[PDB]
Formats: sequence, C-alpha cells, structure tokens
Amino acid sequence: MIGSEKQVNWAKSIIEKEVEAWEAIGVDVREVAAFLRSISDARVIIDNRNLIHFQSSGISYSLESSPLNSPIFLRRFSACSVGFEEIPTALQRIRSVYTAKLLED
Repeated sequence: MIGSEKQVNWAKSIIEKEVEAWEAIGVDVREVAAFLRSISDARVIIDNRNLIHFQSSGISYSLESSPLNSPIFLRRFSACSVGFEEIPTALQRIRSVYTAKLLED
C-alpha cells in the first residue's frame, strides 16, 4: 500500500472498520471484504473514508444507497484495487439475499 507511513496506518484502520461493518450484517460479504482490502492507495482510502462509510444503524438502506452500487463511483478505485467491475453485481446479490432473510420472518 502506497503513501506516507501515517497515511497507510490511518487507511488500513478505515478499511478494517468498514470490513467489520459489512461483516456484521450476517450474510456473505466475502467479495466486498476482499475488494475493500485490495485498495492499495492510502490517500484514495482517506479521501473517500466518509463517502463509502457503511452505517450499522440501518443496514437495508446502507446497502441500497451505498456508492458501491455505482460503477461511476467505483471508477476512482480502478487503478488501485481488484474486482471493482463485479462489485455492483455483488451488491445486487447481497441486497437480494439480505432482503429475503428479513422477509422470511
């Protein structure tokens, strides 16, 4: 991961918080977690730390409104990540599975 030492430290911390947030949902998010840990530019992570933030307090809307649904948004990670082409498809799946989970009740 490129950047100053303090930039990298901060960026690695942001990513682990977001991975935690997605993994707290309770459905398979391995592909999203993999994509998040693939981002290799600390400055790009820091700059987008708030735009990508996944809020614990309202999962369904966090899923549905996430900028990870947007190909245009994901273009900013295109030179410094792996798997961004498949991420909107991934979110469709995760939304589909998590929605079903809740509505079986």
